[PDB]
Amino acid sequence: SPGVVISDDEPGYDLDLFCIPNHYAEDLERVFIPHGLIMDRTERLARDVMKEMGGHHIVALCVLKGGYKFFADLLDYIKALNRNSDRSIPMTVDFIRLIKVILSTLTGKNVLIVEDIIDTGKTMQTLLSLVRQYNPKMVKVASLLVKRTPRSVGYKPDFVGFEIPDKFVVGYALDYNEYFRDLNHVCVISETGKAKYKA
Amino acid sequence: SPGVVISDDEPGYDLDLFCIPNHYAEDLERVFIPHGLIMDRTERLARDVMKEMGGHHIVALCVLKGGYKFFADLLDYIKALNRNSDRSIPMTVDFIRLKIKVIGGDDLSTLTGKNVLIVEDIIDTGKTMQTLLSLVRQYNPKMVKVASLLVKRTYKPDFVGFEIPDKFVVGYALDYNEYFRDLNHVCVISETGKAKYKA
Amino acid sequence: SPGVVISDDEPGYDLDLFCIPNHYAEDLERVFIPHGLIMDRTERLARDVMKEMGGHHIVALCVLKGGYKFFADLLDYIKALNRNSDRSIPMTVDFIRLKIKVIGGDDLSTLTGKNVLIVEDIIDTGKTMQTLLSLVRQYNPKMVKVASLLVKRTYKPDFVGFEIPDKFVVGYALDYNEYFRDLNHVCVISETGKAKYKA
Amino acid sequence: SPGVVISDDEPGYDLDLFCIPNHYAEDLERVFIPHGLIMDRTERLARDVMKEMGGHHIVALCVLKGGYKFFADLLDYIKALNRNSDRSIPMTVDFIRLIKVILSTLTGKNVLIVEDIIDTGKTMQTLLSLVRQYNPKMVKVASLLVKRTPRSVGYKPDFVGFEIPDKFVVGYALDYNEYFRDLNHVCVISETGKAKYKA
Repeated sequence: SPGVVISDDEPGYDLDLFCIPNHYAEDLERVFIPHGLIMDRTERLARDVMKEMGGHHIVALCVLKGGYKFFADLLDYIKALNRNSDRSIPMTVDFIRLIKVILSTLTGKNVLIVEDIIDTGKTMQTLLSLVRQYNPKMVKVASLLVKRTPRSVGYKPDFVGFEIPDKFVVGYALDYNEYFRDLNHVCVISETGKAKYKA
Repeated sequence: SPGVVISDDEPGYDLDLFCIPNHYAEDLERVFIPHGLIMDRTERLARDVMKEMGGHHIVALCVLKGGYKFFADLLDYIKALNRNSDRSIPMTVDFIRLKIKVIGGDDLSTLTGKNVLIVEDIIDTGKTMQTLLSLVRQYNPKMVKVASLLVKRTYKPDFVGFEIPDKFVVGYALDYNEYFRDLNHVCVISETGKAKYKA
Repeated sequence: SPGVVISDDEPGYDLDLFCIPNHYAEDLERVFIPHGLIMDRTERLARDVMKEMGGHHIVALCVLKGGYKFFADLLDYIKALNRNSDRSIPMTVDFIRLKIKVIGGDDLSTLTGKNVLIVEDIIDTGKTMQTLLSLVRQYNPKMVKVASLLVKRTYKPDFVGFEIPDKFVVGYALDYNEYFRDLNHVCVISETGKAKYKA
Repeated sequence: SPGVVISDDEPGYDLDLFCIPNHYAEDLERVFIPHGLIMDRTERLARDVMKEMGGHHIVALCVLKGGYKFFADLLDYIKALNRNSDRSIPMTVDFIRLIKVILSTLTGKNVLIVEDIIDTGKTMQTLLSLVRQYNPKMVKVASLLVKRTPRSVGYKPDFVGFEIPDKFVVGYALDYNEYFRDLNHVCVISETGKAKYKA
């Protein structure tokens, strides 16, 4: 499944239909993905991940790109799930940066690469090649968002939260020059916000 | 401020009074700090941090030691407060590793003129903290403060969640050989637990 | 304000995209309003209510029809806003039943001079609402407003969560013969579901 | 089990250790039961209830005394639990007022009476007598709080959240003249608050 698909013909929810920090009132266009919807989808991703990767010890390799919300939410749901397991399930949580990756002894384990927004295919291919050099049991990729960029064909993640158009989105785990971290929803930024918070 | 102090005489809560994953029933002695209490205390820490460091650009330096929970919850509460601000205030989140040798998403040069908050789950060695602070201060931060969820008696952080006795606790953000990640409460491990999950 | 409008053409979300209790897998067609979206919308309703009725004593008259969820969530968000108020503002919560004939914790005389908010999960008959409002207004309330989570097309509430087509939905606060209470999302029941849980 | 016992020698947490609405700063003495702790305990009560009453269809008879939080939280945890059941579990939620009770066909079902704070024994005995006239499969009582009043020996609930001293507590589900509903913790009121919010 390509996840929740949001077509190019979808502008997003009018801002007055949701609760948005007052200080961002003119800095956004529409709410594209309400926070609660992100949670609901992520809860399902957690289930899909455990079903396909519960076979061996899982190592969650979270690619740090500025945010932490998606990693925390996905992992929180995963843990809540393993909480009901009849047997104690060990799990490893690592955070890396990207290219060059920053003692990876993930040998004989199921590696789950986690990203907020999937990057180019060449970057993803390179990361997959690097990880496979450690002889993991398996390697899967989960991304909250996948953008349909007009450029080359992007990577196809194993677990996808939402497939969205090529829009400049902020919020949840997508800051803009360190602004919008307090915005819980994924929203489209306005020209006003773009200028106001430009580096 | 020592934070919530838990005396050495404090036995803790009996396991039967709380919801604990069945697969850990024999691996724990009792509940020391219920998840809910951790959350409530962390929400106050958020307010204290914002009271002293709010209104300006805060850079949260989270020292990775295997857990993410405390960082996530503290940051979530901080962001919830930042939302009601009349003016949009930027905030930087950076998960770094120690050994001097800091692995961050950007040079420490960006710390100049900012309010730096170092966050940790627990501070074992005080010397390592004294060193990190010295390094940070070399870049002329506006201010530098330290927040720690726990402090084991026998460095004094600016913001402390709980001060507990020197006991072997696990849960919330203190995994044991990658076990207990699914345990939301901070509890004292049992002899059975230590041996069972020993590396 | 019609609130979030869901067109008659809107098919809804496929069941495989969300977390649904396994015992309901064959009892539903699809997810119409994800729990998270309901929460986000309700949080905005809270703000709208406080914007127009805040600052004064609000009496929330919740019309019991079998569910409590919507009342609880709306009230929780309202209370969360009331907390930041510089002055303490009292608020009364009263769960009443209709048939005229109102069963409340206190006489309607206490409604005099107060801001009355009637809350419902869904308004089936508009006449019953017109009658209730007439009764309430007889006690000279400062104002009287109505909030409803859902409005089925073919009375216009002051605060509406979602406007959906005339379909048989269950979940969140719409049980079916005491079934679906554990279903957090609002979904369309299936033919299998209707027969299986029929009274 | 008598639940979480809080002795008469316990004054409660200093207010500056937790997050309290600013407008109640001088209106309270101490935080007696942090909100998060109430949740954790209630989660366990939900488990205890299902284990002993999961045998037959359960009817939750919530005694309205002004609040709704405990009913909502207990029922939310119960539902989250029945969510993982291999078979669909039907459940009925009713709200009554008290004495005289306000079509009780709870025949052949397990009745769970729910209260925030257990009332006198004669009142509880009377309610139990009234309910048993409908020939229910069983009748159990759950109360968030039980106060050790100096008067006659109170009733002994089947499920008890916390057993507390005879202190004037407010918050969570215990309003005082409609104030403190926005206070999430159970706290001891001050003489200042008592006078300020007196009817």
